[PDB]
Amino acid sequence: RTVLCIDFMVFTVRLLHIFTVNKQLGPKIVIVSKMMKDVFFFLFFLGVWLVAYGVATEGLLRPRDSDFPSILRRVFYRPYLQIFGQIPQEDMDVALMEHSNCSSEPGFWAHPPGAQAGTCVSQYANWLVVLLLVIFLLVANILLVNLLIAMFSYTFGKVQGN
Amino acid sequence: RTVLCIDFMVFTVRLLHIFTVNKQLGPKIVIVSKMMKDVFFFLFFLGVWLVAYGVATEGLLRPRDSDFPSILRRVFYRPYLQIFGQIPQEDMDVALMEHSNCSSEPGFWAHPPGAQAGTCVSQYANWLVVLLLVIFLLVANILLVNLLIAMFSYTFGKVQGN
Repeated sequence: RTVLCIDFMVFTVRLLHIFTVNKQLGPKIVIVSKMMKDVFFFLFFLGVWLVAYGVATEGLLRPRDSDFPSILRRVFYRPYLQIFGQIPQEDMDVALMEHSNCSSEPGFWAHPPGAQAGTCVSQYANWLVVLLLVIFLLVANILLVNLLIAMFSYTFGKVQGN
Repeated sequence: RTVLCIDFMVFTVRLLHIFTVNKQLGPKIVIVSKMMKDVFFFLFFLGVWLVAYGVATEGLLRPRDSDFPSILRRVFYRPYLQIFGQIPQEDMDVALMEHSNCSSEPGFWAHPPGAQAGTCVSQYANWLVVLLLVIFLLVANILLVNLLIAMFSYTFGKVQGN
């Protein structure tokens, strides 16, 4: 079943190959393949920034459910969804959490209500976590996206006639 | 009543036709009609991608409320709203659901809290569902939208003087 599901996609994306003959869609379908270098540059920059920000935030929060899939999720998947308006403030800001003694280690700890956000996080430098969120939003949602728009415009104008 | 409601819209969009005489709005109203080819290319690409992604995700999740309107909703309408920041993670990620035996078929199943998300979904390859969501967001929210922006800029610059 799983294989066939993916197989369906591979069939559907062949419709484009069918419509290259069309006099209106085809000249645009052939330009779409010229944007892959810009897409790859965007992916490289976004991956570097995601690694840096996610590892820094995971180190600052110190969740007590440090399973490997959970670490990968909170390092890559959760910051990735913030580019699309999914910002779980209650899972990163201790001012929005309930302060309680959830661990025997010294310090102050809070309980985030998220299911995969760790059962207990540290309150030490949470202002730095908030500042990192602000900088991440600025760099990713504003700078990288508009830069990719500019690169797409330049490439489209360059490769139209060819 | 229903007809008249739609009728109201058909009247209101005639205000533009009234203001073509104006020396400021008119030259832009006549350029707006030149972007329909770009809009149609965007719609074609988005429709192909929506069909592929929605059918793949519906096949992977295997909801137990497989009514035809529900299938159409979860295949077209729900992925469409994710382009505008409406991402129901709790209805697609089994890590955010409650694991329970909601079906007699062999395997593991989870209960999504959504009202039209199916009463029971499969846990088999949910990582593939999450990866498909990531790829869908990348392709639709980032690539198609910025490509349409580039095409609009090119067309506007080309048809301004004419």
